[PDB]
Amino acid sequence: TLVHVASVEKGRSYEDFQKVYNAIALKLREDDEYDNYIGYGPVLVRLAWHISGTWDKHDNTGGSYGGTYRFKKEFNDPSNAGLQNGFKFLEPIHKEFPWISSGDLFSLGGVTAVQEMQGPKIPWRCGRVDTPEDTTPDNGRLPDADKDAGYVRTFFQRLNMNDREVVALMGAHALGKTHLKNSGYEGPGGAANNVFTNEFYLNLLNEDWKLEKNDANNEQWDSKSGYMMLPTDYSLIQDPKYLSIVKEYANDQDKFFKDFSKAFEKLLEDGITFPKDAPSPFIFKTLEEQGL
Ligand code: HEM
Ligand SMILES: COc1cccnc1
Repeated sequence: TLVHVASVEKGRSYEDFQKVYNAIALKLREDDEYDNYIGYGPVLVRLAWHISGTWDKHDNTGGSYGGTYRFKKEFNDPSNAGLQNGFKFLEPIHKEFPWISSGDLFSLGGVTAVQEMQGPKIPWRCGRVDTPEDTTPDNGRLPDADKDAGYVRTFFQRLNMNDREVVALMGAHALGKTHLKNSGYEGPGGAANNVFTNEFYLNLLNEDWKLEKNDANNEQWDSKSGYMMLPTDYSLIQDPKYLSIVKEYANDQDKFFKDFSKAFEKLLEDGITFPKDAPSPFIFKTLEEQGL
């Protein structure tokens, strides 16, 4: 087991990171046409998850700390198809704030996106340090979408996530959409796909889903409303343990927000050792809270 100790970017404090947050949030507002006016919020959330979701608790390989998504092996992972859009978005931010590490920038992008899309506050800690190209994890550590509940459950044990954490994290599938050219799946999970809500769970329970083949010859569940669920999403209502939690979140927006916030921060921090005297986690104000 590798140790990665958080090391604060020299001399930086809350105000420095709130500036980076603000720069990301302002660009999110400005660049509003992307993906047929969905905007960049969803892809930034997905980027933060995929740079973290390479982690393996068994040896502390992968994970957000090293910022290794900047390297071509990872950038070109077929599981990461489409995330180049998020990376391109963050490039001018990194150029303006060259002092922030890549892992800190990619994870902060995800936090900023969730909060700006009216999601829960997600406490965030700085101190990821860029690591060399040879620390880049091999492709194939991110999950397949064509599998069942047992696959999902086992997969997430490698990220030290339990059933409640898994179900809560999957609620992010209310955001953005699947794109046939990226993943071989097509369509959004709901109507409000750039505002963070518990719609994923309501739609799983309330829509009439039909198992169909899309134009890439992959099965997905489709509703008459024009929504879709991946087999892995649908597995959350097939498995009785997942189903109970899906119902809980469909019936309690606040509980979903609180549980998502904890699991998402945990996901973004897996593999990182925080010194006892590290700064407390930062809670950034949204543009709206700042009157910006
Ligand atoms: C079983 C686990 C998961 C599977 C199999 C999976 C699979 C997928 C697939 C196939 C796409 C479509 C990519 C594209 O075509 O552009 C997608 C999109 C997305 N995923 Fe997941 N995902 C999983 C878990 C998660 C988690 C844990 C999060 C974050 C907390 C997340 C956040 C998102 C977001 C925000 C999008 C939309 C991206 C965009 O609109 O550009 N996913 N996911
Ligand atoms: C955003 O990715 C999605 C959308 C709908 C269902 N599953 C995943």
